[PDB]
Amino acid sequence: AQYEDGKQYTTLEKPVAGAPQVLEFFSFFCPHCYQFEEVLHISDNVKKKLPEGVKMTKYHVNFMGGDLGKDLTQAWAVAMALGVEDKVTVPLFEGVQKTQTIRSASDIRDVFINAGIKGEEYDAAWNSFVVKSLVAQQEKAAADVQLRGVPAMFVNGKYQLNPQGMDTSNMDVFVQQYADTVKYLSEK
Ligand SMILES: Cc1cc(Oc2ccc(CC(=O)N3CCOCC3)cc2)ccc1C#N
Repeated sequence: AQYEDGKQYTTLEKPVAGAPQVLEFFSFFCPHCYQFEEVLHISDNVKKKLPEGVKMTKYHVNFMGGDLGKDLTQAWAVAMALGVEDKVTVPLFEGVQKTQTIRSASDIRDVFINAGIKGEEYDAAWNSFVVKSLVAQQEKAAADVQLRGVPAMFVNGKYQLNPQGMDTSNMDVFVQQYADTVKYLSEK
């Protein structure tokens, strides 16, 4: 077969029922995740190869960065609750990994203020039980797959992308192989 278990993807031994159709995990501390966002735009290119309106879900993880890692999972919940993911993803990645200006929850909040989220609006969300629920959802989804590494993408709770088994001499070719694999898996 052109697509083979163990090559472009692996099959979960314990599939996860009722999972999101396309589920990505990342950390703002994760170096390949930085590439996946700013250099490769993996999520956008996957979406462009899937049918219109299909659910893509993207969740932050706790297991990198200690205290701040957990603050970032909560901030991602705020971003999802307010719908401002596209406004804060790049400045959070660059503040953690490029300028290293994010050292505290207050620095995370500054990114949202600078992106135009009002202070009262950010603080109300940060402390909301709706956001507590979104944090729990992010934790539960990672726990469902005993997630120990990012970037990770899961398709229908059954298949895990294997980018290590793709060619990376050409960055566009890699993105295309990755997106085409998600499409193939989604059609299984
Ligand atoms: C073109 C390109 C390809 C890449 O392939 C990748 C190689 C490995 C991973 C997995 C990984 O790192 N994990 C998962 C579990 O273990 C802990 C961390 C992801 C992508 C990476 C970067 C770039 C660029 N630019």
